[PDB]
Formats: sequence, C-alpha cells, structure tokens
Amino acid sequence: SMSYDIQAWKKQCEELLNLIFQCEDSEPFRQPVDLLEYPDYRDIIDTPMDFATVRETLEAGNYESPMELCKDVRLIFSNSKAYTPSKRSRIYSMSLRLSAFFEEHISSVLSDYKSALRFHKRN
Ligand SMILES: N#Cc1nc(Cc2ccccc2)oc1N
Repeated sequence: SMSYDIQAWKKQCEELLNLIFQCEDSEPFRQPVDLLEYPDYRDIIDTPMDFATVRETLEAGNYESPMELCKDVRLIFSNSKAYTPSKRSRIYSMSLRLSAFFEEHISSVLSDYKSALRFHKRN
C-alpha cells in the first residue's frame, strides 16, 4: 500500500493544480484561448492547451502517468513562448515564473512515481 503507491501521483497533481490556479501568474493560462478574440491564435499554435483542460483530463482519468500530465503542462508554456516570444512582454515573464514554479513542484512527483515503478518491476 502506501510506500511506492503507483496511484499517489494523482492526488499530488490535483494539489499542484490547485496551487497553480491560486497563482496570479496563471490567469492567462486557466482557460482555452478564445479563437475569435484572438483569430490568429490557430495560425500560430497547432495544439492549444490550458490548465482547466489539464485539470479535467486528470479528473476524467485520462492521464496514464504524471509524465503525461507534465507533457500537457509543458505544452501550455511552449505555446506561450511561440505566441508571445518577446522577453519584453509581461506575459512572457508570467509564463517563465509559473513554468519554474511548476517544474520545481512536479520534480518530486515524477521521481517518486518512477521510483515506485522501478520497485514494482524489480519485485
Ligand atoms: N497583452 C497580451 C497578450 N495576450 C495574449 C493572448 C494569450 C495570452 C496567454 C496565453 C495565450 C494567449 O498574448 C499576449 N502577449
């Protein structure tokens, strides 16, 4: 059961998403971009992603691992870097700060999960 629990990441990710939604820096990234308020968005971005979509995908049980969730979160930030490439932009700075916060906190979730996997595979 509790040591090396291969399902513990789910609640840990739910908690991290709660922290992210609290952050003022997540405001531009909470919901899908409105494709009529920004009609050139899809000209630039192939695969839109936002934190409400990540949170619903997790709730629906559609991530097989925390690495899958992490891929979608990283897409939020890589899409922002493509759409708002200027380091002058306060939106660029927001994305950088929130990315760094996410990467700090996801680190232990991933390493713990992979350790659990290695242990169960070995035994
Ligand atoms: N001002 C401003 C601005 N407004 C957008 C739209 C946006 C923002 C965040 C994520 C996705 C899309 O980019 C900018 N640089």
